[PDB]
Amino acid sequence: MTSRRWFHPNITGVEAENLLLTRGVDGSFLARPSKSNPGDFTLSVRRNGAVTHIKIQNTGDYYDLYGGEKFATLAALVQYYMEHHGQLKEKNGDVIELKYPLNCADPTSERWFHGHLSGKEAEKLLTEKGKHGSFLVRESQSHPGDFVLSVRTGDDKGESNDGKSKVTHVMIRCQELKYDVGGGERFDSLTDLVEHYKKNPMVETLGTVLQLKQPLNTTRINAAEIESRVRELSKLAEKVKQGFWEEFETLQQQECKLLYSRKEGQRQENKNKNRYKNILPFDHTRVVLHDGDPNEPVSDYINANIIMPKSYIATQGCLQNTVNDFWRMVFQENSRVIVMTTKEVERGKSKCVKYWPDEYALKEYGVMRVRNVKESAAHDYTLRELKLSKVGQGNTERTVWQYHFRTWPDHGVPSDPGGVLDFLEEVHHKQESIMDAGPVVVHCSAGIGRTGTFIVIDILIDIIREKGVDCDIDVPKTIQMVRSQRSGMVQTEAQYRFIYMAVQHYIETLQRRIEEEQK
Ligand SMILES: CC1(C)CC(Nc2nc(-c3cccc(-c4ccccc4)c3)cs2)CC(C)(C)N1
Repeated sequence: MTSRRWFHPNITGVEAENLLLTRGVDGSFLARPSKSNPGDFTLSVRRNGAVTHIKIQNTGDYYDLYGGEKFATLAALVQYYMEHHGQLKEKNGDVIELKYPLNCADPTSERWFHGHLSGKEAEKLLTEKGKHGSFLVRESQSHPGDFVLSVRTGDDKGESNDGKSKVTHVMIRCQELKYDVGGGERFDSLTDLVEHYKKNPMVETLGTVLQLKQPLNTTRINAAEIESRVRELSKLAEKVKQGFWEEFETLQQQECKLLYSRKEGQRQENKNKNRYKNILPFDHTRVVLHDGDPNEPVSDYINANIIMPKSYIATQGCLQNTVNDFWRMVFQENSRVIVMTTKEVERGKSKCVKYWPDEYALKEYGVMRVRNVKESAAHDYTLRELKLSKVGQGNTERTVWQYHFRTWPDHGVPSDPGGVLDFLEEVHHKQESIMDAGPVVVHCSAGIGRTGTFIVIDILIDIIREKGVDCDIDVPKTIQMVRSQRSGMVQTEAQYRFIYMAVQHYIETLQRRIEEEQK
């Protein structure tokens, strides 16, 4: 039960209207990218004979539901309003019920789908970029409107030598919407067909089994060849599409495989310790404070997750009652660099309180004591030299360098990654200059959007700055890997496209630098 089938990637506002009136009943719902606004998201629900279109906005921080609450993943929004029946109201006071997710048949958001592809090209990818169990679903060439499942069965590992590895093509005839292997069960979508034979593998005479283990891998590219990959993901034709949009929606369709328990944040005692009540840290990667023996009640909770591929800490904008716990986290984790990707107040709404003292001032935050030594005022950011110590104790003073990015737009992402790339280059060198410094504390508003976008860009650069330009990078796998440690890292497609532009702009400077060193 993942299932995210209730999300239709390529759907009109009128098609969703008809889809609920004919194939749905009262309570049936679906989520769709809003036509009206490229950042908006509409939740269409059949409500008393008619359809109600509730919209969800996402600027790069969270999914904000109108007349509802904010969430990290569009799936946890559905998980919330399906297990909480009386919270989605029209107000008027009439409740809107999410009871029956209406599934979709479009396979374009699946990793194993390939769109246009041919047998030789499909077989070439299965032996070059393949492995035992690798499978793909392409468009049929000869018989139109059908599909061809191409699965590789190998030597076990399947590399070196030849003769005992094999690629088996399978015909998938499509007739009156349904799909089949020319016999047996007829499925409603390629997913229902693929998911079925991933659990009931096809077997032919002489007893060979076509294990649909893992899909292929169009994603992992060499870091030097990114300027040609960004060129492919930029051509637009939506039979599809914007390459960034088709790739990102595939990454979104894998998000409910990361519905890990965040119950330590759902406790009543930690209710007001979260800036946003439904955006919570994973229990298995949360930062656990160690106040010690109470000192009632000590408490160990903070909305922060450890990010480890140099490690990171992705936290929230400090609340009034969490400034004390924040500086406890910086002390125990031995953190020395803080990345703040939000202004003190943006668009009139406060997203983070001032947790640092004014310049040349000393302030006590409970057990911790912070001195603001200096404030450097570059453009795009501000560096604050801070000394963190423990009140009533010696040999606890450490210098914490807070980097406060100030020029991130209120709506969307910047237009030039040079500011972020230069900002991260100074942040990385300051971090590496301190021996055995703790993880890098990155935060913003909710701590998933800009906070996740900054970290993923830094993770890809750390790989490139070390291993060089001839190394393999994989952005969706990098996004997904961080999303398994904090729910909803990298929010919007705009932030996702910016991560490609940042790595691209970073490779050019490296190549230009190397060439200039050769005059
Ligand atoms: C075939 C092609 C071009 C790429 C297909 N494959 C993709 N896979 C991903 C993806 C997303 C999250 C994680 C991973 C991943 C990669 C390697 C190992 C584990 C997970 C891949 C993004 S696009 C998807 C579509 C249908 C859009 N077309």
